[PDB]
Amino acid sequence: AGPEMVRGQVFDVGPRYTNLSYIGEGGMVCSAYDNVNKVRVAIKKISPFEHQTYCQRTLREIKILLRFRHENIIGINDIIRAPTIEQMKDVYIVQDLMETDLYKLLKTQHLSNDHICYFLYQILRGLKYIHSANVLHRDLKPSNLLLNTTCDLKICDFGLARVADVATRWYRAPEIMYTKSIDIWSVGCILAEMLSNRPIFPGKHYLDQLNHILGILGSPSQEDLNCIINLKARNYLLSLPHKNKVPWNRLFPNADSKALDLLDKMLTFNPHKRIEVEQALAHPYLEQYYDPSDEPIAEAPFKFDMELDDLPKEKLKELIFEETARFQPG
Ligand SMILES: CN(C)c1sc(C#N)c2c1-c1nc(Nc3cccc(O)c3)ncc1CC2
Repeated sequence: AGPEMVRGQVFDVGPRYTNLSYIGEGGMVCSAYDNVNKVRVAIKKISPFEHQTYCQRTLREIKILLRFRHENIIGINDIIRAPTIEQMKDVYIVQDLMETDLYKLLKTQHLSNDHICYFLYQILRGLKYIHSANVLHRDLKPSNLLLNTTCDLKICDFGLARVADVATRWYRAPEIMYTKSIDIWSVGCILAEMLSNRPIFPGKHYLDQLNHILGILGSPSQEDLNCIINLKARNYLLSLPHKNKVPWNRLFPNADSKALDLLDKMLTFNPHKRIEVEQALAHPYLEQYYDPSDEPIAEAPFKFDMELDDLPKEKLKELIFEETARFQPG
């Protein structure tokens, strides 16, 4: 029958994966029937060989998700690519099929405080495991939080993930305009969005993003501004007129006072004064779900065998070909 196709684009995943149907982009992402495990799966087509940045982003995700094994993190079941390096133009990552994402859910559904509390717990449960491995997600947002029929949550897209030592603007920490705290900020933005079904900081650009943050948190203090900050960004925020702090209960008068207290501690301008993943799970708002016994952590910190940023384009393609060879027949 030949290689399969979806919306005028090759999707050569057959004969194992058949009956394809489009979902979205991230390249193209489809659902497919697996003839071996007799279930429908998710398949992400990646075409990254034009740019060295897309190759290292693809390699980092594969290496991280193959090492990671946690209920609140999407794994990798299979990887399809050409039998020879010359013909390898694409990489197909096969993962578990989820019903929806948090972006599509919040666009059509109102969440009860109980559902908000359970989603937040699972995000922080999964983040606890990520952070214990000394890994930063760097792009936590509603579209990266997959959900199943029974409301179970999984974190996906580890392309922008780096080892602890570019992102979606709305959920991007002020310090970026680096460390584990940037992911807490992003979870803060996700919590605020779950409470009102709209983004708390919808900036059109980097400047508008900062103005939206200051519009709620108020003008930053001397200690907030004092850091290894961008000279242009510092002078801009100093030139801006005074902005008053909007109390959290004024933005979400409906919301649980415990949910707001946690949101305040997560949406802290200063990343050093910001709440960490453990103290966040231990917060009185999440006591119904907090269980240190059933919250696994990584065995050892994650580390790359080599500096991927220094490797030339050709060696990077060979590494992708080598890392994916384990899923080849042989
Ligand atoms: C949102 N989306 C298309 C993306 S980007 C993406 C990445 N990285 C994934 C998925 C995905 N999605 C789904 N399911 C899903 C998501 C949205 C709508 C829908 O009907 C199903 N299951 C597994 C996955 C696998 C991982």
